[PDB]
Amino acid sequence: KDKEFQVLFVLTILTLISGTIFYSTVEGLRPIDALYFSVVTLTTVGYGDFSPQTDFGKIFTILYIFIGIGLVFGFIHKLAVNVQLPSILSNLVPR
Amino acid sequence: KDKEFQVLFVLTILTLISGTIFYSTVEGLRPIDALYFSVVTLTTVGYGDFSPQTDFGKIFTILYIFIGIGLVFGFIHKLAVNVQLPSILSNLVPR
Amino acid sequence: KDKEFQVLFVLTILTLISGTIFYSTVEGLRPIDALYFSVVTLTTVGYGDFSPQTDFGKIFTILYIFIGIGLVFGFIHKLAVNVQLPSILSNLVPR
Amino acid sequence: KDKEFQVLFVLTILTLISGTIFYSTVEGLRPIDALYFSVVTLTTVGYGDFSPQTDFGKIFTILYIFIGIGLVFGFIHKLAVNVQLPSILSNLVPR
Ligand SMILES: [Tl+]
Ligand SMILES: [Tl+]
Ligand SMILES: [Tl+]
Ligand SMILES: [Tl+]
Repeated sequence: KDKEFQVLFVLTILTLISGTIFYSTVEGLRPIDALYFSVVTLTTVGYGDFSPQTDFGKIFTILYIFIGIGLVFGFIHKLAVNVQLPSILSNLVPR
Repeated sequence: KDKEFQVLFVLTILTLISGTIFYSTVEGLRPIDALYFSVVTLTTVGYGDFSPQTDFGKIFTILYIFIGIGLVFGFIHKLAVNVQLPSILSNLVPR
Repeated sequence: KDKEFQVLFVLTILTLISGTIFYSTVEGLRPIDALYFSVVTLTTVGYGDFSPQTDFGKIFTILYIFIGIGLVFGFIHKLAVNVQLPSILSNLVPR
Repeated sequence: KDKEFQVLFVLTILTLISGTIFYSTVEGLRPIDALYFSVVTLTTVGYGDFSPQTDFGKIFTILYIFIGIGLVFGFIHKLAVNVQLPSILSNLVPR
């Protein structure tokens, strides 16, 4: 459960690293903005304060969403049910 | 079921209070706009009428989404299946 | 299954009617824009071409999302698994 | 499992082709922008860099979201659990 979470954590980080490199390079964003935009994209928030301006960027974003959404939300789910929930229950009973 | 819903309700409120304080303070939003933005972020609507302008804000928003989405949608689900649904079924049969 | 879908269909329509009336009135949108915005909000797309400008509107939108998301996506799911899927399978076998 | 994925893949492509044609034609987008916008809409990212300006476009987008979200996310799920996951597990054991 903990190994599941480790793996999804690593996969998420690698996905976000890929987006940070791509958007910093092709769309010219500061690395911090590239990471932020990658996260806002794959969690489907999509503020649109950054959005790809190049056709290269738009095509990559299509593929990045389709490949990355499933991973991000798998990690969010496991983080919910395997880390946050136990800590919440545990806080419910003094020791 | 009702205690489950109570807990998720409290956790959601606390999460939204955290975002309201942070965005009011660091991003200078009116408290009402900070709450509204927090909700629009964690439900993944993301209009982008407010979005963080500071690097502090962008980093916090990354973490806030990852930690908060799972909680908000747990609460929405329980609110759907444990409160709204019974009332809907109950309205279906006169008394 | 068909009655389930009927009910969720009616509930969705009523929810969207509520948003259309509210946003047309309080935020001054054309009714068509109010419906469009209501749909874009509750499906969490959130383009932000329309977003509430009044505090009344922002508070209503907070509550509307929390109460309406669960309903809309229940309807989308049932529409997926109970209407679209059978028609797709049925198209797979000539008659 | 592979046939399931094939079918959802074809259905997704057809849905995106429909949106590309419609938005290129009625909203005057370049085909590439129409595809990009279709994807950003049905995955619920919704940057809003493109959004429909015509009433025809707004009405179509309402219907497109309701009919298309369920399909897209079915495909993303199957792509997650039926293609990405096995490859990830398989990379975990040298051969
Ligand atoms: Tl958005
Ligand atoms: Tl937006
Ligand atoms: Tl979303
Ligand atoms: Tl969104």
